[PDB]
Amino acid sequence: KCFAVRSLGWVEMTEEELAPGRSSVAVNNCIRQLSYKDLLLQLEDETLKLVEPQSQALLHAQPIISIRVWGVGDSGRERDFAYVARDKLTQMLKCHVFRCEAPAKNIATSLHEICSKIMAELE
Repeated sequence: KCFAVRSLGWVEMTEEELAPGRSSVAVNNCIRQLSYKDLLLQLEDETLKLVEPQSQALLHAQPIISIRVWGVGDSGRERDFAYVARDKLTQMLKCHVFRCEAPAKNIATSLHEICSKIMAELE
């Protein structure tokens, strides 16, 4: 539900890159590119929040359902998490990359829970 992470930046993606089974590779190239701000990445309300630790200030808010894909990096890259979303203002597909304190698969797992509980709950 709430993870300590470090923002590494982002890389622009083409919509072609998101095509199925080209995306997994692609996200991986992105983590590779960006991985060799200290924030909290929260999961709450079908929304992925980036929050500033001392202030509790909402820095960014990404609706889970418009996340295009996510990923966890390899070996000794168990801690790299990425996700892809189209920017609200400027309209470009961005892939953001984060290095987390705990292993990055916990993030991926929770996004699956939140996702499932929505497909299911949509009857």
